[PDB]
Amino acid sequence: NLYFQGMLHHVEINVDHLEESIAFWDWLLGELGYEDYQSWSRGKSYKHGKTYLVFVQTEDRFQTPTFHRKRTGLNHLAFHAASREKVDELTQKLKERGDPILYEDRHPFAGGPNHYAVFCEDPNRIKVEIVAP
Amino acid sequence: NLYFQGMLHHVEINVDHLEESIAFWDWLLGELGYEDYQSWSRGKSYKHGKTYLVFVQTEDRFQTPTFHRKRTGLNHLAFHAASREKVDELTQKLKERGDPILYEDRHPFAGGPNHYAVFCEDPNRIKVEIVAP
Ligand SMILES: [Zn+2]
Ligand SMILES: [Zn+2]
Repeated sequence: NLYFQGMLHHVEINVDHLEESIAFWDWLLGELGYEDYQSWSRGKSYKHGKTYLVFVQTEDRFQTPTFHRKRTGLNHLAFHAASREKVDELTQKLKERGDPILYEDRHPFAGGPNHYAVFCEDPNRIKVEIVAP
Repeated sequence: NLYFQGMLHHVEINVDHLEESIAFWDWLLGELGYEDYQSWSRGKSYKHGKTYLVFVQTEDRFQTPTFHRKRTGLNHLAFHAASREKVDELTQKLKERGDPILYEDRHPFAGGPNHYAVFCEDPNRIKVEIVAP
């Protein structure tokens, strides 16, 4: 369908330590309703609607220099939540599992007074956001 | 709506030379049906459906080292096309405007015999894919 045209089909990201990354994403994408698509020795993909998220193991010869979200390339990914309650729930989960929570001083309005969201970090230091409608 | 839950809300990417990048994305996102959302001195965002794409100027002190899609972080973004014809059309456009076309030796099946797509590079060397249904 031409209706799908322009929608994002998939997004592929190289990760430093696959195992650790898969632990985080399985959890988050799990909490957000994604299902596993394909898993292999060097990666894993997840499905939601008509868009996939694919994570691959960074090759040895390319693990250095390490990823920095301030540099050219990816800064962050943001996802929709059904409600503020969901954002609150995720925030609490994050704290428990120890995933880094950003801008705690302004949470859940670090993005502005009319922007209700949690900002965190995946194991690669990639910034991740979940925003309430 | 809880129906939106888990969908990607937006994706933010730092770019090396904003002007050049905006030239490419305006064109591509233009060809894919996106509309401009917000433009400022250091960036620009585009809208399609319920998801936005945001491009920001990489800070001076962070332009080095340059982006490499093989390293940890973003490798590529892929988008849906309505048809093979659209993919062919985009390929021809790419060649004309001189944007780099990848895996020309296998095009439009560089991704496999049952994967019809064009792979190219944005001005940052970020890999970009448009895939036929
Ligand atoms: Zn954001
Ligand atoms: Zn792809």
